[PDB]
Amino acid sequence: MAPNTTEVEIISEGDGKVFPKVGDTVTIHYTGTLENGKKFDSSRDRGKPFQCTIGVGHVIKGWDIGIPKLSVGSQAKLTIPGHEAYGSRGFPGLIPPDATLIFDVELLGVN
Amino acid sequence: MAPNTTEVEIISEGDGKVFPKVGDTVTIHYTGTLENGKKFDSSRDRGKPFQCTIGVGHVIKGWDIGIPKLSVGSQAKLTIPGHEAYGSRGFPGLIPPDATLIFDVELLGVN
Repeated sequence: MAPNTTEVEIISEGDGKVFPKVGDTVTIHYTGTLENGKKFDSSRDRGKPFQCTIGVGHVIKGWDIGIPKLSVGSQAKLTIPGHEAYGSRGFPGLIPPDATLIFDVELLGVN
Repeated sequence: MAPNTTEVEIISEGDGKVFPKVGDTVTIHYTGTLENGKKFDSSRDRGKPFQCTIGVGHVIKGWDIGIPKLSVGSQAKLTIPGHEAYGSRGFPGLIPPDATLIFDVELLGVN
């Protein structure tokens, strides 16, 4: 029983003032795991926040949905169902078909 | 200058008799690299052929295009442009946006 759509749970509150909007560059730290807790990717392990354009389909749909809910400084958990992640394709070797993904994300900057 | 669409180059010929069709299960070995030769995934490293349904969007588009050209026993190189692979999303940590992917594939079985 995956979610119907991406769930956002803010763990630690950010500044409450600066939120991403469509087309912004976000600088974020993330760790992504499967429902069984197996990690498949983490910017924290690379020692370097990830940077991407939000809201324009340059990241998985669940990120486009959830990351704009965060203010800068927020830490949140995103629970993303398969159809807003990698779907039936998954990612061979790492992510099974139709996998719900769990992302622990920290928003460090908006441009 | 990526290809306009997926290129297939058969390196070693298969049996010339058994080809995948839409909806079949293919059992394949693959190694996938970026244009710079950096490997990002390989079933050969897992010691176990990959199995998937072909022609129904359960794998990247370039595989749906190219794998049905192979007969069982064939070894081929697929050169897949970004828009038939992971597109501008890529796969964070492994595959950059708009990346052309190179797959060395061996078709071991069709069901």
